[PDB]
Amino acid sequence: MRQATVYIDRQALQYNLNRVKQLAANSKIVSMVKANAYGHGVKDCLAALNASDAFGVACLQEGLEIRELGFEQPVTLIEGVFSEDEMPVAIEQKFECVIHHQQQFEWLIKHKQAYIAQGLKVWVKLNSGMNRLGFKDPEIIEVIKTLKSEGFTCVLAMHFANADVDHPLNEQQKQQFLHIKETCDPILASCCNSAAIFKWPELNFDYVRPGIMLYGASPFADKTVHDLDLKPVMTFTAEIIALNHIEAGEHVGYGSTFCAQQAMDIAIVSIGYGDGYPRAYVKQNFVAIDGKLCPVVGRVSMDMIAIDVTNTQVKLGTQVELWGNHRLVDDVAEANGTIGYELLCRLSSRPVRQGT
Amino acid sequence: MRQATVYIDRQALQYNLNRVKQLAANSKIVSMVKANAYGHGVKDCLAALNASDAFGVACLQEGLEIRELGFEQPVTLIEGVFSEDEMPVAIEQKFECVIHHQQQFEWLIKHKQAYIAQGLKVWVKLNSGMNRLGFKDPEIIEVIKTLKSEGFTCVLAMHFANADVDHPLNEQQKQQFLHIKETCDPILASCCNSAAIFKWPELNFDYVRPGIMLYGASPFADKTVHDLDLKPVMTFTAEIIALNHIMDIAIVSIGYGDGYPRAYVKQNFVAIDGKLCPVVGRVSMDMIAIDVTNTQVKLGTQVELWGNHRLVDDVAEANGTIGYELLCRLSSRPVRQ
Repeated sequence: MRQATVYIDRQALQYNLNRVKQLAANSKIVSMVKANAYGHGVKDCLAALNASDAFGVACLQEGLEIRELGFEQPVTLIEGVFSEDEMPVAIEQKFECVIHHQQQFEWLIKHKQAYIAQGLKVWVKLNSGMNRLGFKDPEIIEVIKTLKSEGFTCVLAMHFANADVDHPLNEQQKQQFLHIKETCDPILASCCNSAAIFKWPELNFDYVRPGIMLYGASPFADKTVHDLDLKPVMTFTAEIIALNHIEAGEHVGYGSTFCAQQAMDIAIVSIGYGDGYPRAYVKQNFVAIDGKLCPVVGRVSMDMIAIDVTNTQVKLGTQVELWGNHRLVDDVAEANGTIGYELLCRLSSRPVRQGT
Repeated sequence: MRQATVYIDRQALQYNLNRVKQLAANSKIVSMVKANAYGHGVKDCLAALNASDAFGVACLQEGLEIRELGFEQPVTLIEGVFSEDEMPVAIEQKFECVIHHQQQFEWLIKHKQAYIAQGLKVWVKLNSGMNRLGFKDPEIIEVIKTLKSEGFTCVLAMHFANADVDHPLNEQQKQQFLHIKETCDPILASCCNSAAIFKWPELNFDYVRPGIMLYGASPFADKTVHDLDLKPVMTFTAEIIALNHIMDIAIVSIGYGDGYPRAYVKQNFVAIDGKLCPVVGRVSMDMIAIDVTNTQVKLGTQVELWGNHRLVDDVAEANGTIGYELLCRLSSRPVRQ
């Protein structure tokens, strides 16, 4: 059979979760497992992340998947509910809801007795500048005041727009968050994503929300996972399916975008964009084979790529790493003009998934 | 429930398959349905493409899926088999194999009695300068003349590297192909992909192999599906989940976690009720933002990410790639209607 495989290392997941604990020692952890655990597979990741205090998801359906798999941890719906009829289900399954706008506020008050009797906190989202989701200052203060007076236990929640770099909007957001915290204390609070866990332990408060770092990929353009002491969780592999010796001046692939400047050995590998390996590169990309790095040559097709193996001993069937511990997913991303998060999330169903 | 939806228009599939019949009037059609029908879902495309003479796939698993869905059309494994132990299954399921290198030729000869007795053609792939898979000239002639001698029925097969453009390697590939066919005649022949179907009817021969055109996306960077008279098959949608007055901004329930592409080289757009609206700021994992200043919307309004009104090739061009890739790299999260 064609070999295209996605391996998920459970020990690395445990290790990176433990890194969160080391960096945010006095906070509960909301492990962000949305988008099928950032493409790593919930079935394969939840057990490894079972020491989490909570799991964070993008929608009710992701939360129902967690429950169906047998997991009883608190789950936070990080965008809240999209329709009122989700409220009874959320309450029954013990899913705490983010609220970010008036509509959800009205639905929550409507279901307040059952929601409160289930012991569920409400996460009240601040828009401090991103202008995506949330209540603005000062409206958020009245919302919180009202929820408290209605009998709710609240969590003040914000997300940083640019925690991954040095940016002036980070200070505007920190100060907006502390103003609201001060104004609404006593209150639980949560604002650290992976980047903020590394940079701002003073903002840990009661709950941190790591995502990308759990998966052993970097929240920072200028730091490797080795710099951060994280372990890559996913290895994405395929195999050599053809070998070809070509002469100077011969082209390779669709588009004939690559011309051989000397004679060379080419291997064809059984992966392409139909597996979720990215097509369009803005700098040279490499794969990892036999302890070496080999350049990807010419265009990536739906089902196949070509690599220059002139300098590397290979055979038919030789295993080729597209990313993992030897070719880092964030280096592949950078060559593709994007970020690791996206590569991890846009794999197709064609590769076989294997837990390790 | 969060709304993110993939719709597949069966009538559009049928229309486009008919465009193939119009442009390649006398050939059998191998509909290319690799990669889960270029992302469209084999369950929802094989029926619509049932009039296809054959289906083409990337691997044995994809062909097994076709049979599991109840389809008995001939299937061509377009890269052949990857391990020898695939051969008894290919034979049993009546999958024709490409052979492109010596290893596969050896495994085929080893299973000749059963393969021939099953009535299965062998598609012998020529490498004429694309430099991906294939036997070279003159080595391919030997392979073919041996297979004929063993009683196999052959198809001479080739793929164009640059059929989408004007390019001299197209002529080199053509002339090599014709030379090999002449030497090995009479012989069944196949070389046209979507671009080739549009451009070179003289090279249709016995089997044409439409892929992208079936789905109503363009094989040509410089031509729209309207120019080509193809109907978009996939509509990809989500809904407005929040509205903010800053401009009026709508937040939409799609992101790169759904397969909506993140990184753009120029301004992208969505369509709402047929009207283009700009995407603003960055695409996150679960959400995008759109400028609705000129456009009357509500919470819950359905937003077209691509389909008939925002063309997938336009989105792809803004993302620095081609439609094929976008169709292929959707996540499991959106509901397939």
